[PDB]
Amino acid sequence: LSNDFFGMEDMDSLRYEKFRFMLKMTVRSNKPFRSYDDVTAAVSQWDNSYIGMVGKRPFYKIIALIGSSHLQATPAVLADLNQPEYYATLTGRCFLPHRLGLIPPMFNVSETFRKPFNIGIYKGTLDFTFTVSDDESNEKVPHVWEYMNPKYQSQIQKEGLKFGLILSKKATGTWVLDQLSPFK
Repeated sequence: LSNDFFGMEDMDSLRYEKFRFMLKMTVRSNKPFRSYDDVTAAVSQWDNSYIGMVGKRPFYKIIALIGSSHLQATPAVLADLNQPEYYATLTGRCFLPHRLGLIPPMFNVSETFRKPFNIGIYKGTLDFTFTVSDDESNEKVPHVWEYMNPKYQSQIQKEGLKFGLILSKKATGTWVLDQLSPFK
């Protein structure tokens, strides 16, 4: 029931970077996550080690955060309460406001990350496929934050820090990726 556990709804200077993305994210855990901050802790472990495209890493972190908010438990947890699995898929186009400087062009090639996670009470695996590329079309786009599940939109700044994202909203009108943490 959505009341006790996360993801059970289904069961029941400054630059703007314009990009498009696709994500497919699977999380497999030993026990069902009780809350969204348990989920983000697990998901955030995806790049504890990283050999993907250097220039894409910030965008991957961002869409991993966004995508996490959409994770939903599959029936795996009803077959076996001890084999919880969660899935999310999302595609979009948007602006990322950031202070990271010039971003080299990004091409339409996917990268897959398959990694363990261990956050104490919870442990398991992550299987993420991300695609991020420049969006050259003339269609108008939202800010990336508009793709966050509204249920969890209020938790953006705090949960972002788990991903190494230092986000602020001081007099800009929108969340800005001010910097990436050297510690994560």
